[PDB]
Amino acid sequence: GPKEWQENKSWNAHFTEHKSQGVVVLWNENKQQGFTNNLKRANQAFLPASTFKIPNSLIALDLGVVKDEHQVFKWDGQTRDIATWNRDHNLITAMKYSVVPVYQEFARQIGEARMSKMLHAFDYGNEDISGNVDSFWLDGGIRISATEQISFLRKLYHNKLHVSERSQRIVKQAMLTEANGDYIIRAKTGYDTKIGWWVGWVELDDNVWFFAMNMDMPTSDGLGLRQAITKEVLKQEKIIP
Amino acid sequence: GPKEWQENKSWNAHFTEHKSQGVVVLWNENKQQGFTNNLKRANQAFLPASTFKIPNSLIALDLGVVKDEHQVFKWDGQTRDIATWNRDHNLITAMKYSVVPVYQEFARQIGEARMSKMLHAFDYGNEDISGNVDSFWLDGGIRISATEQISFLRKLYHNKLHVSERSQRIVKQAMLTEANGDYIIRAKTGYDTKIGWWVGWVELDDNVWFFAMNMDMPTSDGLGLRQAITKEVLKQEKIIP
Ligand SMILES: *C(=O)N1C[C@H](NOS(=O)(=O)O)CC[C@H]1C(=O)NOCCN
Ligand SMILES: *C(=O)N1C[C@H](NOS(=O)(=O)O)CC[C@H]1C(=O)NOCCN
Ligand SMILES: [Cl-]
Repeated sequence: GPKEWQENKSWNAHFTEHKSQGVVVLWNENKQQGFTNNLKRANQAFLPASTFKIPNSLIALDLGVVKDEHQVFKWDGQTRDIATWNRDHNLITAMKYSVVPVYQEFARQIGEARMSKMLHAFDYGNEDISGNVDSFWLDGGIRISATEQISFLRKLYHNKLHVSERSQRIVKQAMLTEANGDYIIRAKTGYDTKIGWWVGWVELDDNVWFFAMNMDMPTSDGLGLRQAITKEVLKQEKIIP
Repeated sequence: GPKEWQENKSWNAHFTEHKSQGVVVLWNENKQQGFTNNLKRANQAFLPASTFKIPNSLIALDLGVVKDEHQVFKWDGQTRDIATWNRDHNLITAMKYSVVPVYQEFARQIGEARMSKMLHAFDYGNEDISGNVDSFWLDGGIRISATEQISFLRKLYHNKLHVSERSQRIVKQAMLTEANGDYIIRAKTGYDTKIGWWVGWVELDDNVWFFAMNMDMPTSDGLGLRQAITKEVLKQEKIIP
């Protein structure tokens, strides 16, 4: 019988091109088949870093910590290194600019008990929030693999997570990254100072391709490689032109 | 003091460069102020043509004629002149490719009594569904002006139409046309063999600009001018780069 998961090591060329190493995992929804350049790493667990703003957003919305995507979270007045963080934000722009202090406030409002209960209900990674309530996704005990990111994202796409359909629709709106006549990308980046992530999906007219990639990332100088390498794989597989 | 609507006739150069005649109407949501090259034409009511797939979609969803944006509507097997129509579609692709026969089926299932009641509730144009329930927006009595399109779109943007929030969120998803790091466009085209339309809005980080344009369109050869002329205006006003 056909294989649910297939390894394609030719994608390693896209990583070694940049003296890098990592994994891309693709899932073809229509075919119910997955593809990766590294089966082992596809299933190894890493800190989610800023990809955690997907579940964090869902929980904050479902609990009413965030009322809607227009509610303004005012800048606290502390000038931070990332200039786009030094202003007021809403859910859309806080996702787009990956505004850590806004999401730390969400996590504090959610609190440990409800955060843990929600991650258990989401079957999210190892479901472990050990560490600080407002930083465990960057320096605490939670871990998730690329294949587990895909599992979670497929549930979100199909409105199957254990939060309201409304919360799921709002977060999918906030994940919008790129759209044109050929495809729509909904995704989220992350970086934990050692590993970079890009997770999300590509919507086509008659199919959707889920993706989760992580790569060794010793400095922020190479962060654009997260999208660049993933797009080289998508182009090789004829998913985008 | 300042006026709700200001006339900026310099935009006429974008129509005359293409030997065209028409109107662009913009509404700055933050400032609660509008701008147009021709206030009279901005208030002239025309057949909506395919821009009617916005309210049609909302009504079909709210009544359960369309269950969700993934439900497949099978091709009826009749080969029509637009090749993209001769295939199965869902709500997303039916809007993207402006698939009239799919929307005619929605309209028949809605039926005239519910269609009329819902257009009255929407305050949509002249609310007149005279003609066939499955063609009145193409050859019947309904008429809507560019400023009336903006009024309708503003209600949709704010979830203020008299249908569920879910229906409004799904339709706004289906209107997605373009997105990048600078802007998001949600919009719908139309053409009635005499005039072409483009209506929708541009989402920025900290503002929304609604737009409605129509132009004289003797042949289908110049249909790309609907978006090109609008974008020239958006560029002149520094809304998009
Ligand atoms: C999350 O992964 N973040 C926040 C921000 N996101 O940028 S993105 O990775 O491009 O989405 C910057 C990187 C990362 C951090 O939190 N970096 O700070 C690490 C030390 N506090
Ligand atoms: C509506 O305006 N339509 C449907 C389709 N839309 O193309 S768009 O202008 O690019 O949105 C083709 C043009 C127009 C029609 O005239 N078609 O409706 C009659 C077909 N039964
Ligand atoms: Cl969207």
